[PDB]
Amino acid sequence: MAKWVCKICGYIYDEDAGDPDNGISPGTKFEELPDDWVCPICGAPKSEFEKLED
Ligand SMILES: [Fe+2]
Repeated sequence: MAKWVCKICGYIYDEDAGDPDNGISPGTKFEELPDDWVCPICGAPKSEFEKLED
């Protein structure tokens, strides 16, 4: 699946990894993250992520 970078801090939201410590199972697409999910490192909103693809 896809990876996304937090443009603030460099955390990678890896869709294959999810974010289970914060309620997100492995395999959850970025679009499906709740609107108020934030970067688990720096707290940035979803708007601050960029998908790592051309
Ligand atoms: Fe971040």
